[PDB]
Amino acid sequence: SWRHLVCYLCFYGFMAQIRPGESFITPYLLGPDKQFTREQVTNEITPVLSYSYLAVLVPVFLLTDYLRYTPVLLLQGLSFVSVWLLLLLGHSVAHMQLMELFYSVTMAARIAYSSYIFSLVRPARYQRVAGYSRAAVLLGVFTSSVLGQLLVTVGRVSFSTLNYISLAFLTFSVVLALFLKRPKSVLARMLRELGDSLRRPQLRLWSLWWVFNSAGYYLVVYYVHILWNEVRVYNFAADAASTLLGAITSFAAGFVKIRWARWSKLLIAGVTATQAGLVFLLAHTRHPSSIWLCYAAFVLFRGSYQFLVPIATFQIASSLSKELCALVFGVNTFFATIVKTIITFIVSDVRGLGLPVRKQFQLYSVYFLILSIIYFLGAMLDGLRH
Ligand SMILES: Cc1ncc(C[n+]2csc(CCOP(=O)(O)OP(=O)(O)O)c2C)c(N)n1
Repeated sequence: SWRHLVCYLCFYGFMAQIRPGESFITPYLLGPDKQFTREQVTNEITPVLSYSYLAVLVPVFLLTDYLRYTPVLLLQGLSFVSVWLLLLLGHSVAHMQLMELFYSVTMAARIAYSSYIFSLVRPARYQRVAGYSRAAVLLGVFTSSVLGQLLVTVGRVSFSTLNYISLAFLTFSVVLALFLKRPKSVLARMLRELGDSLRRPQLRLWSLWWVFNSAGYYLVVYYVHILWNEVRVYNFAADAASTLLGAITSFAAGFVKIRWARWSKLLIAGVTATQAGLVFLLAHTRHPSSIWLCYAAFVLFRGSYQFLVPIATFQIASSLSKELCALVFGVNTFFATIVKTIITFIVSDVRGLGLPVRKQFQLYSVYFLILSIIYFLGAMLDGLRH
């Protein structure tokens, strides 16, 4: 129980994120084995992920609290396995949409893991465990991407073989999830407790942070590969180093000692202001001998956000005097994606304000600046109301 509760939980998080084939799904689909064209992949596969993620996220946070966070973690493991089973056995676009549907389920089930670590350990160690699990999750993402590239670049093994390596690892993650300790109108009660909990000032500040800052962070991270492509060993190294830096900063967030009643709004504003300038750095820089600076801007931006996520998870869980840690996590992830979709519609899509990728980032930079000013203002009014 001593070693089991914390070390094994981080070990599961580290090994659940081991996916050599996750970053090479599209090239594997667009390959000699499966013989799929770009139009089928772009128009029939990727949109299914977007729609199914929203339709699966809504039930996932309602059920993970009641069914406890073990079956959903076990469901996440099984759902991931069926994704690669359909990848290695699929022949038509129908199989690919089903595996994209299963893939969307898996991304909806990561809120269960984040809340699971909070139900396992006493509230005293909420901050340290939050830093540990996020560090373990990001260390898994980093070592999955690096081992994924190494097997394909310095290694000569085919995509099908590389996907087999993921399948064996993913089965191991399923086995690991099978030994996780399960902690010991209904809809009206949880919604009523949702409103009562949101009345607290600490959770409300961080929940609003989750909705908006994560939407901006995901917008930057999602519209970053295209931005570099619009301008192949270097666009991964930034991704690999960004996840590594996020792991270190998330690990360091479980050891920071800050009085989370007076310097909470200021810390959010300081990080958001840093991200606002950093995103602007990624945008307004186009010199050929300046791409290294752009990657340097990206890694710290990823680290700055991933530094505050364990803090946000720790504060929300500590401010929730109920077993509703997952429901708030799901609601914030629900609204963050909705806000992310809304900004994409206005800033990127033609029916709204059509801009090229360069113009989008400066729009995202001012979006962060508005967010930073709001938190800076929010801290000042809280400060004058000492
Ligand atoms: C067809 C297809 N299915 C799945 C993927 C993988 N995928 C789609 S959305 C997504 C999440 C975006 O990752 P990111 O924002 O970098 O994650 P984080 O750093 O927050 O863990 C991933 C991994 C893909 N590229 N293509």
